[PDB]
Amino acid sequence: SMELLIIKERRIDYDGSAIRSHWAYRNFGILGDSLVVFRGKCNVKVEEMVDIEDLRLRKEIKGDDMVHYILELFWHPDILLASSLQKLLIARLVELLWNYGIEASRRGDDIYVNGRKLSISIATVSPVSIKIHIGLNVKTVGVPPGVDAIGLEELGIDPTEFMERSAKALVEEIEKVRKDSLKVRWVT
Amino acid sequence: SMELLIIKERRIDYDGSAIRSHWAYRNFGILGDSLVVFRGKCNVKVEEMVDIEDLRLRKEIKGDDMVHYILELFWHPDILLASSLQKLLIARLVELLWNYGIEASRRGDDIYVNGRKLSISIATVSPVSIKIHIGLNVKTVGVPPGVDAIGLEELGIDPTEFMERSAKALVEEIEKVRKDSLKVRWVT
Amino acid sequence: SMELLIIKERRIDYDGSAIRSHWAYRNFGILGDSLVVFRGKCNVKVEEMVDIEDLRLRKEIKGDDMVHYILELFWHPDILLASSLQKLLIARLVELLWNYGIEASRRGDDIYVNGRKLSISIATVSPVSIKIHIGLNVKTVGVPPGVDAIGLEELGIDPTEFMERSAKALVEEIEKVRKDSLKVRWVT
Amino acid sequence: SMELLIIKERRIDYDGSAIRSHWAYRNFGILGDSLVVFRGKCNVKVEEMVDIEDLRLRKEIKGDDMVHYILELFWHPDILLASSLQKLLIARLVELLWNYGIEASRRGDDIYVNGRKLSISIATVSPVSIKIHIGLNVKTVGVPPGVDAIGLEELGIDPTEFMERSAKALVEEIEKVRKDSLKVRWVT
Amino acid sequence: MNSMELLIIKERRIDYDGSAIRSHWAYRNFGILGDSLVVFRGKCNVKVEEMVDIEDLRLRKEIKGDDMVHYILELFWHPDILLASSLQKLLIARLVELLWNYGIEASRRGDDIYVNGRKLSISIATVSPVSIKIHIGLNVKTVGVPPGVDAIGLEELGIDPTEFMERSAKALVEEIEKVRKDSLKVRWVT
Amino acid sequence: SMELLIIKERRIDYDGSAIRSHWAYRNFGILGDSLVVFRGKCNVKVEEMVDIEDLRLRKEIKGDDMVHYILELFWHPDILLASSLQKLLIARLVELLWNYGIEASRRGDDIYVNGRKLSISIATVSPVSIKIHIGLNVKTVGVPPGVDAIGLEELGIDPTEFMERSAKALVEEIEKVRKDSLKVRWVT
Repeated sequence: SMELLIIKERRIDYDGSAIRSHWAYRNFGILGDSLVVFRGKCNVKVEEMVDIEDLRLRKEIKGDDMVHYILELFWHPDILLASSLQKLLIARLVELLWNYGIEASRRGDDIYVNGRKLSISIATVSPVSIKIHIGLNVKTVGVPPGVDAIGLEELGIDPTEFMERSAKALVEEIEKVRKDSLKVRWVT
Repeated sequence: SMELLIIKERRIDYDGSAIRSHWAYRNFGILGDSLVVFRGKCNVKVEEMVDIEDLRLRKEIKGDDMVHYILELFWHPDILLASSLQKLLIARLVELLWNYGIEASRRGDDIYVNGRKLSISIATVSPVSIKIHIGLNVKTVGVPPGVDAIGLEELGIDPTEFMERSAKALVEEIEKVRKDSLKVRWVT
Repeated sequence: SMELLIIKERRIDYDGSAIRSHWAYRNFGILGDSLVVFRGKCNVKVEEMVDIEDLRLRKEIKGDDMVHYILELFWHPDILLASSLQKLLIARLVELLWNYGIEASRRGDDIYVNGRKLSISIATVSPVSIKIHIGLNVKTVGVPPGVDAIGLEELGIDPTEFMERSAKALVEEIEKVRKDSLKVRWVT
Repeated sequence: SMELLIIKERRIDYDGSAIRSHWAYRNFGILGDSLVVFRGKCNVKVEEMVDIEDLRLRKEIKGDDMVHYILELFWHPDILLASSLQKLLIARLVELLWNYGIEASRRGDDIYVNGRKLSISIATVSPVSIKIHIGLNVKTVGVPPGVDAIGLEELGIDPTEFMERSAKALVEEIEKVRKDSLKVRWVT
Repeated sequence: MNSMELLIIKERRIDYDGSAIRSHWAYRNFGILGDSLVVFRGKCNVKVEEMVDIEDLRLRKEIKGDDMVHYILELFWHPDILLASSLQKLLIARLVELLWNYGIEASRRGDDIYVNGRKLSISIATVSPVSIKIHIGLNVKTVGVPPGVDAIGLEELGIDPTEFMERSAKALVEEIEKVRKDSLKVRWVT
Repeated sequence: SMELLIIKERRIDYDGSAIRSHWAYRNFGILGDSLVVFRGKCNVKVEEMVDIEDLRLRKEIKGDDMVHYILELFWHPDILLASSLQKLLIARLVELLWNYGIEASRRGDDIYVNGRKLSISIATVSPVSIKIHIGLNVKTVGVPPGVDAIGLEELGIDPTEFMERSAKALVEEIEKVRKDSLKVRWVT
């Protein structure tokens, strides 16, 4: 259906390199649609930056302890599809945070808690797939000053436990999207 | 941008045909991507039912008073995009219900409040567009026995005022989905 | 992956209407990609004829005992993809027949043995999916005047056993098509 | 109609670069859908390998005398289409081999004889086209040990003459795929 | 890349009631497979159930004429409405350029051809689940045309229907083939 | 709608890199469909020539003073759409020149005035958009010997005023293309 790989023992960093096509397959032998969830540092390299806006105003994307979500879908490489899914997934996370008594807020693809930004994300396409990245702060250390952040520990949430519950939630989200797309007749 | 039309004074019943392509243009001359919001009865004619499951199970889809959202997007007619978009929109309505002091939750594409179903929705495509319907009960009368439904009236929400506030939230969501798809470069 | 349903307990006739979108989901509740193999009569109503040339030559498509394969794939509805896939499937059946000691040959999408035609097939699309039909003559009773047919019975092949073995071959063919499509990088 | 260029006498080596877009037009001015068939060495450069599986087990793809087929189709750049069309072509070559009295069988995209692999192949897409490469061993020298190989010479087949007959059969295959795709009406 | 099909019906007249806009029309009726352009002459009386322009339906317009040159184009390309619309206006533009070689000061307003403020044509572009379908119609006479908009025909311009049909058909086929050839000789860009 | 940016203040040279995707957005902050018209020199680097026939003929694309039109549309990346649109725009310019009392003619995508070439143009796609460039000669100085060339100056057309009028006509043409595509029903 969809491959879920949660790297639970070691750690892996994110330099924006994992956004490329076939990243999950080339590095994990995971074939087709897949969600790879890991935890590590965050120092996106300029040459791997997808947001053309972050570049024009050379913004810096940093973090030390962040939870990473790498999604690759071999669907029609439509930028509108990538954008829609990304915000649907962020919205699922925002709702999930409420199970922990946390009042999250969504501003497009960004998640906010008590006015502070908890996440980062990007959605785009390759010539053969949809790639999406979601990042949730665990600790606010290493994050570039300007806007202020917040993380999972300060919110009283165990990361490894959140990775299990949230990865499951996102997979369910995507599978429901696929199933619903197959039970409806086209209309004139 | 996107066209928005909220019908506040007249009532319009939904028998399922509003789901057809070019409905907004044929009926009101609204050209291109549009969202039409109105209120009226709901009794979907078997010949107009989109969910094939619902036909298989001979199910009824009726309500005496419901707020309706008919969306047409002239994007690539992909069923997966239609499906994604549909749930992101429902998710936005749920987040909007929190601003009203309501603990609503989402179960795929259905809206729930205290174990009772508040909505109905369907998403599909025509040969030239994406079409989405979202129905929200105002009253509980006329709604088919099976699930326990709840309406906006019992939740103490003025339909007219909600239609305005939710319509603006849904249009804002779609336009952001669009702008975001335009600010990212493709990846290898 | 894909669902396979071989109707073994009873006969089902083909009037061409099984070529329509969501046929398998509507009649058997099978969601998504699917192959439904069954046995019955064949009498295509001019109403349901897909080959435009046949409608021109006012030809008849009938047979009293035929093995039917109805394939539906919810992939991009591309007529070229439907046509390529159809002929690959026909080619697989021709190779399979040699495993039974039969010398079959292919002429595009038609199978021949002893210069006689054994099959009929059609590949088209709906607004939401690819649809393919393959019919193999079990007996040559009820077949039209014009050209010689030959059926499995005459070839000494058991329909039941062949339905089982060919259905698995086709499903495996389609699965490999899908797997290979996911292990290759795009090129410049 | 499609373009065919057979390079019999001059030898062209294959290092994997011929798989890129516009290769045929760019080098020989052959515009549009085309099949170029030549002979030469094979030594695929790891930076030019399309199959990611091989990059994983970092295999080697080489031989000293191989018949090469480079196909480019400016159809919708769909990986599923590239994959299916590929396998239909490999299948047509197998059917051709039977005409030479060869007991050839297919295993996905590979041709075997006596349990030995006679070929290599790959199918992928560029942002503007479909590209397929089929390689047949003429001789087994230079080939890397692991899986046992076999060549056209050992089969007692004249390379040049096979090149002429095989190229023709492949072009005919693609042309029927196209014509069949234009004679069918779409279905509901 | 290679070619396309053309058929000019010179032996008789065929009336356009809008149903020729349907997919596989040329193949169903004339056996012409694939991309094609069919040119004929006859009356124009579009049935409301065959009308494609939704705006014509809303305004309840009559699409009539007693003598018109019809062009029915079908292209089995990606059934994209934007492609259909672009291509349709490129062809009307070519027809405009062509009238100049006949000494006519004609102009273009979208997909409509005008001469001295008077409308000479009608046209529509759309898609079917499997193809692009385009219709172009040029008044031969302005008889039978519903009153309102000032119409002009080929006769009043001193152009021979038959000869124009032949030259314009060739002009449109060449236009399409250059559109195809140009798409094939360009590399994609990052 | 569509963003139009006419650069009147300074000049900008075209080396061919402006044809890249998101050029207008990275350089001017213009998001979405856009037309950027500017004036400058034409010196196209071989590593950025798009017309492969130009590479094969080793042609030079030089000019000292030229009016440049760089169009980017985030529509389906269909090379046939790119091609079609490009020649429709060139046809508009040719029509526009008539209102200047000039006897212009069109040869595919090239504009002619008395057997002399006034323009250069290319149409292609990126993995996410359609990119077109139109170039009109202001002065025939710097253009390589070969085809008798011609410019705006010699036609007595003020570049600045023409840039203003031509730009509005192109934008206008693109909108009608869009609008017309939205008011038509699909056909069976």
